[PDB]
Amino acid sequence: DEAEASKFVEEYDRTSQVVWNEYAEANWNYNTNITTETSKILLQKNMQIANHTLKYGTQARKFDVNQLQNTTIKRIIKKVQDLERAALPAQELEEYNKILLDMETTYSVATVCHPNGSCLQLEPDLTNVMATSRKYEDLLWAWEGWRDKAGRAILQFYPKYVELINQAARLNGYVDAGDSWRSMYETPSLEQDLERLFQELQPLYLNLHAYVRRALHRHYGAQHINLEGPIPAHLLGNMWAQTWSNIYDLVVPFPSAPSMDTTEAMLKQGWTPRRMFKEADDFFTSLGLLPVPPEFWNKSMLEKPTDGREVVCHASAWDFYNGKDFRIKQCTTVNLEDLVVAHHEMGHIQYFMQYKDLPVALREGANPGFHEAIGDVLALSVSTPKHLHSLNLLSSDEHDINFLMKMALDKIAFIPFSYLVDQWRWRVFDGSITKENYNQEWWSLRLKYQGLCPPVPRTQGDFDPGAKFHIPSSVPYIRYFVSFIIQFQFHEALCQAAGHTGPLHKCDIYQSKEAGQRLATAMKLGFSRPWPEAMQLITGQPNMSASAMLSYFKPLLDWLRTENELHGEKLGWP
Ligand SMILES: *[C@@H]1O[C@H](CO)[C@@H](O)[C@H](O)[C@H]1NC(C)=O
Ligand SMILES: *[C@@H]1O[C@H](CO)[C@@H](O)[C@H](O)[C@H]1NC(C)=O
Ligand SMILES: *[C@@H]1O[C@H](CO)[C@@H](O)[C@H](O)[C@H]1NC(C)=O
Ligand SMILES: *[C@@H]1O[C@H](CO)[C@@H](O)[C@H](O)[C@H]1NC(C)=O
Ligand SMILES: *[C@@H]1O[C@H](CO)[C@@H](O)[C@H](O)[C@H]1NC(C)=O
Ligand SMILES: *[C@H]1O[C@H](CO)[C@@H](O)[C@H](O)[C@H]1NC(C)=O
Ligand SMILES: C[C@H](NC(=O)O)C(=O)O
Ligand SMILES: [Cl-]
Ligand SMILES: [Cl-]
Ligand SMILES: [Zn+2]
Repeated sequence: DEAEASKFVEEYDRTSQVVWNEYAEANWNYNTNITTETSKILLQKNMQIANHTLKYGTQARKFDVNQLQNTTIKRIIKKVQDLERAALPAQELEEYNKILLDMETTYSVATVCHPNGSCLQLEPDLTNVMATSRKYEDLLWAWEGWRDKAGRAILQFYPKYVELINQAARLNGYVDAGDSWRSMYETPSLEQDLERLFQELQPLYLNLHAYVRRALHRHYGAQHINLEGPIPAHLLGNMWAQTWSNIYDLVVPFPSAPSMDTTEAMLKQGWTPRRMFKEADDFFTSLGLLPVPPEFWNKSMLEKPTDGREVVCHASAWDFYNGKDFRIKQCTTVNLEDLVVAHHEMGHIQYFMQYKDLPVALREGANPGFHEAIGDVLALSVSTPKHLHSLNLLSSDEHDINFLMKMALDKIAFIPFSYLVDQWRWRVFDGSITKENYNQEWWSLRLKYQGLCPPVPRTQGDFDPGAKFHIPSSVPYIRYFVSFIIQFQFHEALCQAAGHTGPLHKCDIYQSKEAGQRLATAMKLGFSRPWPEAMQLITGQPNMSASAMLSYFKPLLDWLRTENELHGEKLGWP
C-alpha cells in the first residue's frame, strides 16, 4: 500500500506539471489579451485541468492517509484528495468557471466616464486622481464613479459565486469556502491569533488615525471632518483607503525638513518599468539569492500594453510549473509606490525559483502570508532614506519621524483594512451575511476597524466590495494581514543576522549574505512542513508576533502620543 502511494505521487507530479503548464499558458494569454477567443480557450482549459484533478483526486481519496507511513507522501496525498472546484458536477463547474471569468473581465475593463466622453480606467487614471487631487468633489467623483461602474456591475454575479464556491468547499469536506481558505494555514487557533495581533496594533493605528484626521480637518475644513468621528473614505490618497502614503504632503510631521520628489527624481533620470525590476533583481542577488532567468525579461508584461489590447492590470507573479518559465504581469507606473510593488512581485518569483524542485503539490509558501512577505521584506530596506539616496532618488530625529510617518501611512494604515476584507467574506461564506446585507455589513466593518465612513450614503444596488480587485477575482486576503505582521519579524531577524545595531528602522540588509541564507533555507521548504518551522528558521522562534512591527515604529508611536495629546485628540470614533 505504501508502494502504490509513492508511485501515485510520482505519477501525479509528472502529469500535473504538464497539465498545469498548459493551463498557465491559456490563463496568461487571457490575462494579457482579454478577448472572446482567449476567454473561450481559457474556459476549455479549465475543463481539462479539472478532468485531471478529478482523476487523480478520486484515486487519492481511495488511500487511507491514516495508514500511510511516509509523512511527505502522507501530506501530498491528503492535499490531492481536495479537488477544489473540480469536485463540482460538470454543469455547476462550467457555470462557476464562467462566473469567475465574467467577474474578472468586468472588473478589469470597467471605466468611469465624464459627460463629454473622457472615460478613465482604474490604472493609471483613477488611481492618479485619488493620489494627487486635493479637491473634495473631484475625489468624490472618482471614488463614487468607480464603485458605480465596477462595484454595482459585480453584484449580479456574487450571490451565485458564493453558492458555487461554498458547494465546492462542502464537496471537499469543509463547512464553507471560508473554512476551506482558512485551512491553508493549518492553524486551528488562526482566528484568535489574528484577532490578538490586530488588537496589539490598535494603539498605534488609532493614534495615526487621529493625527491624520486632524490634518484633513486642517485642509478640507471643519464642516467636512468630525474630529471625534470616522474619516471620509475618499480622502486618503488611495481608492480603497488601504494605504495612505499619497497624502504624506498633508500630514508631514516636520515640513521644515523637505523630502525629494522621489517620483520626479525617478522620471527625471529616466527610470523605466524594466529598470525598476532590474533594481529589484539586483537586491535579491546581492543577498546571494537567485536572479530571474533571461526568459523572464522576454516573456513578462512589465508595462500596460499600448497594443490597443485589453488586459488585467493588477500586479501578479506567475509560476508556469516547469521550473524554468516565471513571469510578472503588471501595468507598472514609474514612482516609488510601484517600485515597492515590483519588489513584492519579484519576491513571489524568488519563492517560485527556490522551491521549483519540490513535488508540485508542495510548491507553495509555508503559508500564504510567507509568499506575500518576501518581496516586502527587501522593499523595507529599499525604502530607507539612505538606500533611496544611493539610487540617487533622495538627497536626524526630524528626518526619522518624517520617514517613520511615510512608512506608517502604508504599513500601519493597511493593518485594519487587510484584517477587514476576509472578516467580511468569512461571514458571507458561512451565511451570516446575505446578499440583502452585503454592503451594509461591509461598511459596518469599514467603520469598526478602519474608522472610515462613505462620503456618499450607499443605496440599494451598491456593492462596494466588488470594487476591490480581490473580491471579484476570488483571491483570499488574510494573507496580506499576516504578511504585514511577519515581514517586520523577518526584517528584525535578518537585520540582527546582518549585524545591524541601533534603531530597527535604520536597517538596510542590502548585500547581506547571512540574511539571504535564512530566507533561502526557509523558502526551499515550500509547503513541505508546518509553517512554524519556516518561521523558526528565519526568526529563531515559531510564532507570529506584532513585537517587531511595534519595535520598528516605537519612535513614531511616542511622537504621535505626544502630538495627539497636546492637541487634545479623542482617539477612536464614539
Ligand atoms: C489578442 O488575442 C487575439 C485572439 O483573440 C489574437 O489574434 C491577437 O493577435 C492577440 N494580440 C496580441 C497583441 O497578441
Ligand atoms: C475528461 O474530460 C474529457 C473532455 O474534456 C473527456 O474526453 C475524457 O474522457 C474525460 N476523462 C479522462 C480520463 O480524460
Ligand atoms: C518519503 O517519500 C518521498 C517521495 O518518494 C521521498 O523523497 C522521501 O525521502 C521519503 N522519506 C523517507 C523518510 O523515507
Ligand atoms: C472632458 O472632461 C475631462 C475631465 O476629466 C477634461 O479633462 C476634458 O478636457 C473634457 N473634454 C473636453 C473636450 O473638453
Ligand atoms: C508561541 O505561540 C504559542 C502558540 O503556538 C503560544 O501559546 C506561546 O505563548 C507563544 N510564546 C511566546 C513566547 O510568544
Ligand atoms: C526576449 O529575448 C528574445 C531572444 O530569445 C528576443 O528576440 C526578444 O526580442 C526579447 N524581447 C524583449 C521584449 O526584450
Ligand atoms: C496589497 C495587495 N497587493 C497585491 O494584490 O499585489 C492589494 O493590492 O490590495
Ligand atoms: Cl469601499
Ligand atoms: Cl490566505
Ligand atoms: Zn503578492
